[PDB]
Amino acid sequence: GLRIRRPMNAFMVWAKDERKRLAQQNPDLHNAVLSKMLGKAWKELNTAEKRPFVEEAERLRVQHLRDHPNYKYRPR
DNA sequence: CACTAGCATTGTCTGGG
DNA sequence: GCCCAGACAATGCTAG
Repeated sequence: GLRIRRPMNAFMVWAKDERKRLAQQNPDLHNAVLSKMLGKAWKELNTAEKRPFVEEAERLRVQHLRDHPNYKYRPR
């Protein structure tokens, strides 16, 4: 199989569909601009709106420990 | 034809101080 | 065990 990647955090879990939606609504905007828009929109969400994505990121974090128990993040 | 780095974001994590 | 500076998770075009 392929290399093991980091699990997605709450913002990244949410950004998957939202980036797609923004891209389709604004097909002239590059991903850098979309990212700036996504950052602001994520910050605008209230706690209740963020909750499912926060919860799903934690599930992904725990599952990553199960599927890849000896994984160690080694940046450079 | 094929590859590669860069861009931007939030949140999590690293090594070394 | 916090600080510092930064990598890297997804995305997909741009351009070399």
